[PDB]
Amino acid sequence: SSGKKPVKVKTPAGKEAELVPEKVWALAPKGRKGVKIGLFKDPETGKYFRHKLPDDYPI
DNA sequence: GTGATCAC
DNA sequence: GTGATCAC
Repeated sequence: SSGKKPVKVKTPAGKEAELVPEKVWALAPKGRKGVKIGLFKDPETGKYFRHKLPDDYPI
């Protein structure tokens, strides 16, 4: 899914930013919770990075 | 190790 | 084909 709501992330370049993830999904093995993951673009570098989403962020 | 995703 | 993303 593409996300709508912004997320507080630490960028690879070291900054606090609020970014809307371009894709989001659940990353979990069988029997365990895992995490939710967002695909983000650092607007300072144009570089792509992944980052944990809050547990209640909608997929 | 396991899970999904995709820019590189 | 894989790095890198986390929590268990």
